[PDB]
Amino acid sequence: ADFEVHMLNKGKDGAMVFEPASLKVAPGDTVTFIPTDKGHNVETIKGMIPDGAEAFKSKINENYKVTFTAPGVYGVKCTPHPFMVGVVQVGDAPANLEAVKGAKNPKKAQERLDAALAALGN
Ligand SMILES: [Cl-]
Ligand SMILES: [Cu+2]
Repeated sequence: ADFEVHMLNKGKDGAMVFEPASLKVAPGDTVTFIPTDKGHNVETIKGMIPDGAEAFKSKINENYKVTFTAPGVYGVKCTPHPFMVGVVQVGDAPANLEAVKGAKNPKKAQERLDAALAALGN
């Protein structure tokens, strides 16, 4: 299956956001990150992806597609916007949950990550 995540200045969930900011996918599914507004990108957060997964980074304004196969949670961020974060999860019972959950990001960013993990049923 293929999914889209849009990058927005303001969305359903607030300002500088990925929409949706949480997505549960099956191994082999893809996500394309699509700028709806100018000035955003996506990159994996250091330490916040599964073993077996590769880090990634897009260019500002780039439509950027990633295939997710390794099970677990994937923390993503937009480089210029400190609170603009999200989580993609592959499968159930992610093994690296604490890499995201126990992290020490700015409160607004961390709340967004934590709410994403909670919405994913963790
Ligand atoms: Cl593009
Ligand atoms: Cu952004």
